[PDB]
Amino acid sequence: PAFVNKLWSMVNDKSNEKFIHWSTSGESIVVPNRERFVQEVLKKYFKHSNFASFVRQLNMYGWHKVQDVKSGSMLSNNDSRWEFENERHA
Amino acid sequence: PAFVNKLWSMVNDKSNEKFIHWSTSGESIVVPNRERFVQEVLKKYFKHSNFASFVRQLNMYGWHKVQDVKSGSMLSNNDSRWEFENER
Repeated sequence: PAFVNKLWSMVNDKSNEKFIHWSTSGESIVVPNRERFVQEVLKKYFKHSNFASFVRQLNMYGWHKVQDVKSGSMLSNNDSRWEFENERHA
Repeated sequence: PAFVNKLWSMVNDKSNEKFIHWSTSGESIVVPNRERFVQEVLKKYFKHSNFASFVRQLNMYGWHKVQDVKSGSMLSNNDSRWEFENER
């Protein structure tokens, strides 16, 4: 698939480090800030695509959003931070 | 507002993938088959409603049908395939 070569050309090019990168721990792909990623990287590789479109593709290739961790007494989660894990590597 | 929540609860739920989904290429909402969408998904999320009614609501919230692409020597268009784009 063309998607695949594009995903990797994106994630494994360290120049995109501040917007999407392999997590430090675990085996996952982290997007620290959804909006900034969409603005700065997504369109560079997937012209005229949006976040939901991107995520639907990731899903077709086995990548799924990691279960929310609820923090502190507010049980908060930064909705703009997304982490994706592959079903073949739990 | 009630419409909007139903709209997204429908489009962004993976289980509805065969009947309605974000476009692979582009930033649009695709209904590959109108009739199957109406029978299987629409009449589940929007009881007592219909396609036309749904489209008019989409239109009021900024979503419009994407221009028809005429294909091949027959200048054909699949009338049951609908794709909607937001005016932005």
